[PDB]
Amino acid sequence: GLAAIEQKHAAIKQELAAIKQELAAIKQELAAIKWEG
Amino acid sequence: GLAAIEQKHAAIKQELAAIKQELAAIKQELAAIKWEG
Amino acid sequence: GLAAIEQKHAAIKQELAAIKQELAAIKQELAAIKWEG
Amino acid sequence: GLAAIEQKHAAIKQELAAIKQELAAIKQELAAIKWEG
Ligand SMILES: [Cu+2]
Repeated sequence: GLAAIEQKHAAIKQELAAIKQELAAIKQELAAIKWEG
Repeated sequence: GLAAIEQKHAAIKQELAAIKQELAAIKQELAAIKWEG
Repeated sequence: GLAAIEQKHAAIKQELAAIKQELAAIKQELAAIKWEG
Repeated sequence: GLAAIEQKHAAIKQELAAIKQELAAIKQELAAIKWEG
């Protein structure tokens, strides 16, 4: 019921936060590559 | 339940938007790398 | 309710599929940058 | 309940996993760029 839905929504949100963090890291790495190259 | 199916998905909506912004930022860096050849 | 849940889940899926597609485009652009250097 | 909600969020789980795979792929390209300087 609600509780199972709430768990899945929480798991989704966590995975999305992880994706955003990984993207922010990739962006910073590209800024580094831009300056060295 | 209605709250969760809209708000909670509310959290998911906001993380999706954050990811889309990061993707736009990454594309900006790639364009700048490609510009400098 | 049911079709409305299906609405938000379809909207999420579509945004996720768009994110995945832009990432696969980003991977290709990086692979080219790699093969240039 | 905790039966119908599964297939409900299955498409999203699969997209998340596909996104995570593309992130891994992007990081592979970034590591190879960094390797060659
Ligand atoms: Cu949901």
